[PDB]
Amino acid sequence: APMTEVEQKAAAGVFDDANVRDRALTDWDGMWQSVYPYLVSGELDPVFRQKAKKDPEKTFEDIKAYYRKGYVTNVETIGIENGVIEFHRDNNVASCKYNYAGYKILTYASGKKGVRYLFECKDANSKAPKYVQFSDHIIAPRKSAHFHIFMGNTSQQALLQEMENWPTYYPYQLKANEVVDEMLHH
Ligand SMILES: [Zn+2]
Repeated sequence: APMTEVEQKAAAGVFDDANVRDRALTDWDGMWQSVYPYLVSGELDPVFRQKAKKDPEKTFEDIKAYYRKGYVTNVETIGIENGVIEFHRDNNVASCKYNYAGYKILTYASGKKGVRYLFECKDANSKAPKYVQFSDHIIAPRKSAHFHIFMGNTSQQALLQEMENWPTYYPYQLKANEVVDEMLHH
C-alpha cells in the first residue's frame, strides 16, 4: 500500500516518537544500486535544478555539491536477503550476517527528525562493516523504496554522529530516468 498521512509526514521529518517502531532487516531485502554514478554522469541534474528553482536562496551547484559529499562511495551495489548483507566495492566483495541492535531517533539542526535502524555484523574478522545503520524516512515496519546506509567499523555511537556522508541505494533494476522520477515526485 501507498503511504498514510502519518507516513508522509514522517517522511518529511515530522512525527511523534510514540509512533516509532522496531523494524527487521527484511524491510531492506533486495538488490540495490548506489545512485552516486548517476550524480557523476550528470543524470541527477534535473533533481537539483528543480530544488534550486523552488528556493531562491539555494544554487544548483551548491545543492549538487551537498549531494556529492552525501552520495560518494565505492560500494556500487548492495544485496540483502536472509539476515545477510553483501557489499560490492569495486572488485571487492564482503558479506556478513547482521544482528538487529535497535533504533535511534534523531533531531537535526533543521529541527526535522529521522530514525536510524542499527545493525551489527556477527564476525570480528569480516571485510564487511561491523556497524551499519539504515535511514529511509520510515519510522515503522514498511518495505523500503530506497535507503541511506551508514557503514563503519568503530562504534555505533560514532556512526550516529556522521551527517555529511550517507551512500544512497535505489532498487537495482531501476533506470536513471526512473530514479530521477522518484526523487522529483516524493
Ligand atoms: Zn532518501
